[PDB]
Amino acid sequence: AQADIALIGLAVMGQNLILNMNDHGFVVCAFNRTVSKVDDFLANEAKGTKVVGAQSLKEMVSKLKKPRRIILLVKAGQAVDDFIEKLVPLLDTGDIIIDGGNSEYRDTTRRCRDLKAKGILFVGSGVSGGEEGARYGPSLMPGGNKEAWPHIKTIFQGIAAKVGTGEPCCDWVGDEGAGHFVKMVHNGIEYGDMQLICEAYHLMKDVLGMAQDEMAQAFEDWNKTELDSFLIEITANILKFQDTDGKHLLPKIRDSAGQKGTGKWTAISALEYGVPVTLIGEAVFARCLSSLKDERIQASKKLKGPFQFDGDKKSFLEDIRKALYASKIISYAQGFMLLRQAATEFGWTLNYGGIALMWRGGCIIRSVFLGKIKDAFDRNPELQNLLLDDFFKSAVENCQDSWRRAVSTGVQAGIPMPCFTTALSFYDGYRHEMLPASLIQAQRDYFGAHTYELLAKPGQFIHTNWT
Repeated sequence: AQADIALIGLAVMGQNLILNMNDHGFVVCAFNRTVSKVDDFLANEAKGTKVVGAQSLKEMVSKLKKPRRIILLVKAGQAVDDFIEKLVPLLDTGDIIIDGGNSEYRDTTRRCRDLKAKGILFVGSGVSGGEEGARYGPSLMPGGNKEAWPHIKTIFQGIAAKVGTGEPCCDWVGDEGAGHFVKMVHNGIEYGDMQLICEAYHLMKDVLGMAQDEMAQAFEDWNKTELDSFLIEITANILKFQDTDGKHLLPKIRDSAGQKGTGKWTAISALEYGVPVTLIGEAVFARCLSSLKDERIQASKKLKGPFQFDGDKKSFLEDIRKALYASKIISYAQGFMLLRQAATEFGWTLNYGGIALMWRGGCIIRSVFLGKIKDAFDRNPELQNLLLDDFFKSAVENCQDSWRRAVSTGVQAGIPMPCFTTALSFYDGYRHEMLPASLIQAQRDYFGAHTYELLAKPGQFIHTNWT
């Protein structure tokens, strides 16, 4: 037994993770169901390294130091269960299987429980960063059976992306499917951040009449303060990019972002668990709307909008920045509410601060803002809503006049802002002690005798004879 860890699945992600582990001084045993791929890898991408191969699962297992650690990086679904089924008879009590694929969190929960009962420790880990990230520094989001954590922490944190202060973008997320649940929410959050940037762009372009390079410079400027983030960095770069003919490329690109994307699962989860994750929902629906390109061409010939901007451009541009920032705060508050609800549903203990850190590093959504979320949970690990943290409370308070102006102006101009508006609507709802939902309760009691509760006596159900 000379190998520190094994990885099954030699597509590019797996190869790159193996090479990353190798760089960090670990001896990795590579395996693939089509075994010829092992030799190919050893002869090529892994030539000259400490990587060793195996020609069967039994051989692979035999090469591993106990407790044995085996990473699965294969196609999500049946391929994962099939490898688990083949591995179990070969392993000893206390050995560890880590699924790093894009698996559905309920499958991860099932596997964790079933393997625990058989004496096998199971980890389901989110992996973010794509192929480059895998190779040099992914974000890793491990959850499952925490008995495994002390045995995988050194390798996982070693290979993970680090932030500038040195902390690894990898820590124990929580129980069972929590790691994969967190990856799912991350995917939805990404949709939100992208849509928010798009709305800011649309306001710059169509309310302020800004030039492409001017908008690039605005995003570059924005990237120097609170909004500092990878998505804003690349947006600036995209905006100034010129095609071979000297014309800007972005205006030539088809505005259809797809109807079937994975972000939908975050919004579906929110609806399943009854959490008001409104911004990610609008971001998903905005991609769907964009996909109706021919329908929008037709509608644009038949349906009319309202306007001419008269004001200080620099000021309104700043209003857009602050609207974006406040809306982003609401989106993440909502995402963390969903995490909190899953914790409640399944009895999971979630590393909220660590999750914020894990979403930096290799993740597309990486930002300084995420460090502020970590700070909030470090200040109060019992924090119940991001909006209650003094930093975020202050930020929203300082942004809200600008936010309202940006939204009011966009509305008068006919610019669609499904995410800015849902975020503001949510903020205004969340902060109200009294909402008109009592009218819904009265309506249902009126038409169906479904009963309502009095404010003074919650939990007691009353029917009134309204007629």
